[PDB]
Amino acid sequence: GPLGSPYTIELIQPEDGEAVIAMLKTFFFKDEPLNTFLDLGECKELEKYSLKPLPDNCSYKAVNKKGEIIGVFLNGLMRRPSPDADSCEHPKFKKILSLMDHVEEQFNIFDVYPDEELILDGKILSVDTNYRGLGIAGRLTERAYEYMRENGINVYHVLCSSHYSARVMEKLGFHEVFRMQFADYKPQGEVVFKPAAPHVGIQVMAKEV
Ligand SMILES: CC(C)(COP(=O)(O)OP(=O)(O)OC[C@H]1O[C@@H](n2cnc3c(N)ncnc32)[C@H](O)[C@@H]1OP(=O)(O)O)[C@@H](O)C(=O)NCCC(=O)NCCS
Repeated sequence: GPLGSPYTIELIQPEDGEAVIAMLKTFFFKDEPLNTFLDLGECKELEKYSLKPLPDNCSYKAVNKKGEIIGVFLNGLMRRPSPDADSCEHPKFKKILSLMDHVEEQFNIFDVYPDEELILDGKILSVDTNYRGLGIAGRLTERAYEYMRENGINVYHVLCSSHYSARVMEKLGFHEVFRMQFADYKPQGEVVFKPAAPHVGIQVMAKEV
C-alpha cells in the first residue's frame, strides 16, 4: 500500500507538461474546493494556468516507483507590484480568477515584507488521493526551500483555498497573514462561493525561510 511506498521528488521539466496536466485533471481539477463547488469540468484555461510557471524551474513532482506522478507543487516567482479574468471565456474559472484578483486588491503580501522584491509563489498543489496523509505535500513544499536558498529568496507565499493545504503550511511554520472567508466574499452583494466545510475561506500563508 501507499503507506510503505517510496517516491522521489524531482524538478518538473518542460516535456512533463502533459503528464502534469493528466494528473491534475484526475485530482486538482476535481477536488480543489472551488473547483469542486463549481464542478469545473473541462478547463483549458486552468491547464494553461498550470503550465505557465514551469519555465521558472521551481516546480516539483512526487513520483512513485512505477514512474507515475503522485503529487505536484507548481511555483512561480512573484514580484513586488507597481501601481500601474476579463479575457477568460470559461465561466466557472472566470469566477475563480476574479476571486484571486480580489484577494490581491485587498491584501498585498509585499506590505508585510517591505524589503523584498521577489517572493516564491506556490500556485498549484495536488496530491493523489491514494497517497494523502503521508506528508507528500510537505515534502514538495520543503523542496522549494533549496531553490529559495540558492537564489536568495526569503519568503514563500502560498494562497490556500483549502483548509487541508493550510494545514500543510501550518505544520511547516507558515503563518496565515490574511484570510478572506468565502461567506464574506460578496462582489455585487451576493455570495459567490460556498465550498464544503472545513474550507471556510482563502487562507494566505507565508513562510520566512
Ligand atoms: C491539500 C493536499 C495537497 C494535501 O496533501 P497531503 O500530502 O495529503 O498533505 P498532508 O499529508 O500533510 O495532509 C494534510 C491534511 O489533509 C487532511 N486530509 C484530508 N484528506 C485526507 C486524507 N484522504 N488522508 C489523510 N489526510 C487527509 C488531514 O487533516 C491532514 O492533516 P493532518 O496531518 O493534521 O492529519 C491534498 O489534500 C489535496 O490534494 N487536496 C485536493 C486539492 C487541493 O485542495 N489543493 C490545495 C488547494 S490550495
